[PDB]
Amino acid sequence: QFKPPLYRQRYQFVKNLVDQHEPKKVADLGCGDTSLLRLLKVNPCIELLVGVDINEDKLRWRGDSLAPFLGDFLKPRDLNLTITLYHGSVVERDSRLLGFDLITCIELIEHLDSGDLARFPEVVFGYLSPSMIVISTPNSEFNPLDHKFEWTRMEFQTWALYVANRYDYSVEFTGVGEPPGAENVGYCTQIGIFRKNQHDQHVYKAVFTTSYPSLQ
Ligand SMILES: Nc1ncnc2c1ncn2[C@@H]1O[C@H](CSCC[C@H](N)C(=O)O)[C@@H](O)[C@H]1O
Repeated sequence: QFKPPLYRQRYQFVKNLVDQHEPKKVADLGCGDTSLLRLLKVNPCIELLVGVDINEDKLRWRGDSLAPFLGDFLKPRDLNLTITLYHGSVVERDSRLLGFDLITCIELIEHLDSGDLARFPEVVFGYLSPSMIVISTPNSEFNPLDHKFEWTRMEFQTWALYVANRYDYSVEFTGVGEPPGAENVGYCTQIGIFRKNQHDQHVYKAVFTTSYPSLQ
């Protein structure tokens, strides 16, 4: 139904933001397969790539291939690249994720229960407070044409507009997935791109960390 798969369109949407803004530190919350990290590491602008996920099993053996290879030594990077996979939750605050340039929450909020969803903005926007946060979730108005909830365009936009004003951000709405008769349904995936206008807290469990060789 979608020429390139919808999950890949979501990944390419974030890659395009990365290409346009060149963030140095990037964290993907709910990274799952690590498929997004693998796409974003293509870009040489990133100096720190990070992944977080509650599911430790989903991260098993997926770190190994993110480490440098013999090619990366022979033809080296300009600056260091550190990659780190963490076993943790977005609801818990971890100081190693402060000062990031971009945080991505792709198809994650729908997996948060009411209680967890009430704490998510207090952490990602409130505590971490990166320069840019991207949250994507499905549009329930596309369904006629496990998730704890299925929000419409208004429901999401109203939650988003309250958060944007609370934690001092500006939110823009877009998406991926053409309808294509009946164009009024909107995109398949709703996207909100938020743009911003010292105790140690190590909660997460770093499952894998690697660093690349470099030379300027
Ligand atoms: N509280 C939480 N903290 C961190 N990760 C969470 C979480 N609740 C759910 N997740 C993770 O979020 C993911 C949802 S699906 C992963 C989506 C992925 N970015 C993609 O577009 O393919 C799962 O990997 C799940 O384990």
